[PDB]
Amino acid sequence: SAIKPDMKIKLRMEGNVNGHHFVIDGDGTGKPFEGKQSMDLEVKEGGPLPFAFDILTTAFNRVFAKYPDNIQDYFKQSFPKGYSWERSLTFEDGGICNARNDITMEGDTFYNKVRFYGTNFPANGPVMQKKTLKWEPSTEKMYVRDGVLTGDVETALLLEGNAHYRCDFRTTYKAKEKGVKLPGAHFVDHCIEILSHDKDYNKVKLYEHAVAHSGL
Repeated sequence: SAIKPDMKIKLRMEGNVNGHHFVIDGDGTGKPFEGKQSMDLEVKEGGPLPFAFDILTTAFNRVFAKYPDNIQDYFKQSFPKGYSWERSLTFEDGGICNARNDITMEGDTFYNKVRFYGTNFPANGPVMQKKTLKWEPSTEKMYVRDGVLTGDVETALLLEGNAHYRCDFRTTYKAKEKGVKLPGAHFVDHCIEILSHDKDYNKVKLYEHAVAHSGL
């Protein structure tokens, strides 16, 4: 295996939400074979972000997912050359985002070139008013669409006041190396959490646990 039990994570995200530009750095560690990662994120430009930090967090790597032997692990098989993903996030109030990550590996470190663009969030909505509390735990449905590994998530942000704000994800995943075999359909359970933050989320410690399974 190219991938060690303990790996480092380096990340830079650039993006723009509703016209607000930002650059955010990340440094972290994770356990690919346990499906666990954490990272410290720091907003470098555009802070204090005028929208809910939560919309960005799933853009901050399915190599950090515990795969059983009976499911093809496309992500671990993609290394050392790496892979890329592109994601559409569609929110119930018309907010729409497009995100990308190009993931490479240099030695013991995954590098992440992340881009995040959002638009059409209502000025009065929970994203632009910073009323989100967290993503709920989710299940991603992995399958092949038009010959491309695709993951769908139907999820929601919990808001203040016992309300949810629905979002549907579709992610396409592509290994750099020609010939990495597509997996059969399966599920990946996710739980992403902000473990700690400072006043305006200019510093955030983010955690994710993910486990692949067949629904049994």
